[PDB]
Amino acid sequence: KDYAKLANYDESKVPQYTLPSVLMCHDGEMVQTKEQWEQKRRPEILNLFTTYMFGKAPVLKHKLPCTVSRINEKALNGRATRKEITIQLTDDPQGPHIDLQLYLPNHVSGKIPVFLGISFMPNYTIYDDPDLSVPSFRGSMDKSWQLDKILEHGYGLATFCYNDVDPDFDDDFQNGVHPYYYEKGQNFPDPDQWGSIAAWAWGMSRAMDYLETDKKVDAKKVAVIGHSRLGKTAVWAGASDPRFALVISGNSGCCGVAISRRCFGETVEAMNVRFPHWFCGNYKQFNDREKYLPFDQHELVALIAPRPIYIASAEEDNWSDQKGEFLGGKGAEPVYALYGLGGIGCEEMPPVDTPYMNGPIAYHNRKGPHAVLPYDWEQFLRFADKYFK
Amino acid sequence: RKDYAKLANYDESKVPQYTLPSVLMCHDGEMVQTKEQWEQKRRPEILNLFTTYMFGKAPVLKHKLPCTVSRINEKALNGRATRKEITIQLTDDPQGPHIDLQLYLPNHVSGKIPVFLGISFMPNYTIYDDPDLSVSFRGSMDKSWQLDKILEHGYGLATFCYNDVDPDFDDDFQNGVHPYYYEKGQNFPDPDQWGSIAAWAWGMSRAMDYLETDKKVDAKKVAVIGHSRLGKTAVWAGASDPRFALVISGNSGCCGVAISRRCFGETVEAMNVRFPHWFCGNYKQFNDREKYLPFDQHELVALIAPRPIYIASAEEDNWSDQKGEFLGGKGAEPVYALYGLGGIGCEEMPPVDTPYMNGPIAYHNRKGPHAVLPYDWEQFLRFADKYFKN
Ligand SMILES: O=C(O)[C@H]1O[C@H](O)[C@H](O)[C@@H](O)[C@@H]1O
Ligand SMILES: O=C(O)[C@H]1O[C@H](O)[C@H](O)[C@@H](O)[C@@H]1O
Ligand SMILES: [Cl-]
Ligand SMILES: [Cl-]
Ligand SMILES: [Cl-]
Ligand SMILES: [Cl-]
Ligand SMILES: [Cl-]
Ligand SMILES: [Cl-]
Ligand SMILES: [Cl-]
Repeated sequence: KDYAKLANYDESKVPQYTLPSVLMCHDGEMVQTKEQWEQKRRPEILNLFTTYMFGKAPVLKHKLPCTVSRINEKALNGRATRKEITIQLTDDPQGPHIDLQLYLPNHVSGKIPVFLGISFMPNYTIYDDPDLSVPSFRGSMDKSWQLDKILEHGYGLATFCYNDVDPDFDDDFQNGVHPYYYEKGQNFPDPDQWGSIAAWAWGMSRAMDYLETDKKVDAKKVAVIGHSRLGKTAVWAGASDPRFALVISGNSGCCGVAISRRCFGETVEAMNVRFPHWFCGNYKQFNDREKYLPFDQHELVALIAPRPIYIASAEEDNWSDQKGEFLGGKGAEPVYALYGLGGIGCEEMPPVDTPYMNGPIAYHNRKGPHAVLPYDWEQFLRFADKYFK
Repeated sequence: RKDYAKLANYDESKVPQYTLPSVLMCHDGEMVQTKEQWEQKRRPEILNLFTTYMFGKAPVLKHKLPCTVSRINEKALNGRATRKEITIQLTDDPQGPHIDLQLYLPNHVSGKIPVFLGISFMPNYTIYDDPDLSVSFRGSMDKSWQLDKILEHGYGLATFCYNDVDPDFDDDFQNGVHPYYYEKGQNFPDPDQWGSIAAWAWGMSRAMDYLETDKKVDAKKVAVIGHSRLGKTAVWAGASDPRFALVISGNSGCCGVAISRRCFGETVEAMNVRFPHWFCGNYKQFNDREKYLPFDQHELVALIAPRPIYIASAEEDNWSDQKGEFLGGKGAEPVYALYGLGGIGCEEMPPVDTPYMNGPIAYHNRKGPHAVLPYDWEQFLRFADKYFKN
């Protein structure tokens, strides 16, 4: 079945919908204080997303082993320190691990704020760093990481390849991390248990377990960032792991920050049928049934509150539903207001190349294609400066 | 809306290879060898799976609902029967939905009386051509209920129309009992809460709550029976309410007793797309994903063990998957064995008009159309006699 021919790109044809009320508890009590949000409502909304969309991840009692496998304090011609960190994902030392690559700027005062990116490609793609070689070449993804801009801001960048945690293909979860956490008599995750995206976002929490033990890293200023499917991951990492200080959604779109009820471009059915491994088994009940979601994506952004989040759209990325991305941001504003924080700063989706970033929810829709571009990183750094300086 | 009946496989050679989820294997890998392990560990796991992922949780009451005996005719059918109408209030609202239960008990019978509790497609007047009732038309469904045959066996019949509990149409659960059991911040069942079949089945449990207070009824000898969507319902009533002594599945088929993984005739997707109100939210995840079901329908029959179940198929009803219905029964035999009970008594699906009812699981596949006919009732009463008499 082709989902591209079924996509609506006509704003006039978007159906009627009502967002589920972010401030009304299941039992009817209206949240009017941050105390009511923190102690009652937020727990209900986290449980819905964990059970019905992303799936439960293993809850570890103790950290998994990490070893620093190589440091170069003089990387990039002395400008940076590069560390390679191996992060076990199981209590078997021959089981899957993350190869974490961390760049810290040399000669800045104070602990270093770090962007924890998750990447489509191996760590050697992040920068033409001559101390690395490639057995899809060295520095190939420089453009979507902008290491030089990050260093110039006094910030670090830690990345790993998501294929370390779970290969991005539908194999009935017999590769990657999943089979290590099955019970005896279990060949498959329960309907409420992690798919690929929850595994990747859990990966980012194992990366954070390392980063908070790093002397030069400010563990209170670790941002999470990803593009597209790794944008959906970064928002879930941010929502599920409140240690992260700032969330960057790069074109996260459908089942990221975009309102599902709009059914614009990609839909829940297009997503779950083309990528059956991404979300938990339970999520497949919402195929063609966005009406019956017990949440929408504005409540996922609400889980970030009061921490900042940057929503980035691309003007050509109609599949992502740029307007629905903005509206996922807008729908979270009532929760930020509990903390006496303002909103995006406008009522209508703003024009192209016009960032709003003076509130705790930042948004821009930029010219050109589905990507992370230098222009995006310009805006993310400017936003991050407001919190990290 | 795709015409699924056009697209369905009814060719036995094209049934996919599949493995049935093991009924005896607990989630943690422990195998059941004893009835004690079944009752204490495994049965509860399976019941929770079906309640969470297929039918949905129903309200649990702290007290029996209000009811009144509205009418009593101790001289019904020219003195052959006592007829009572019992109005059962399903909610806190007395202007809300009620079960209007009709109970026929044979006169001239001494003991407490065994009772078939049926759920019907149509109102009480359709059950029998009873001359003291008024308007399809009076006794239009007589052939599906055979009250004369039930009374002849010294058994009684209790029925109510399923529309009484929840209307059978997709109105987003804003009518029937559903909206009365919403929290103040809720406009729709949670994904793990009852759809229509679980409400209908809960309706039968409220009927049983009245029946057990009626001094003429033998509360230990109440059979549940339904046909097609009400067969699905009767099997769930029997699995979820252990008070029922005997379960009759009339052509219950897909998401009834038939094996889902055969993907033969009706499929999970055809079911949930055409009848989105029937099963809970969660069950929609299994649309075209039968291999990912954490169970199959042999485990639902297993929830009746050790109590008897009659599985009835029709020769023309290929939509229901008659061999799948046979194999659901076959698949539960390992659980009945823990109780030292036989199986159906044949290994492969028997030919038409060939009943097997010497085990705790009975089966026939009768000639003719999707229905309940006098033939079926003849077999059902012969089976009931084995348990309700000596
Ligand atoms: O990860 C990506 O690049 C994108 O892949 C597909 O286009 C998918 O439908 C999108 O949801 C996703 O954002
Ligand atoms: O209730 C009935 O008569 C039947 O109606 C339809 O055929 C439905 O698809 C069947 O599953 C059901 O058993
Ligand atoms: Cl809606
Ligand atoms: Cl888990
Ligand atoms: Cl490991
Ligand atoms: Cl799944
Ligand atoms: Cl009927
Ligand atoms: Cl009648
Ligand atoms: Cl026996």
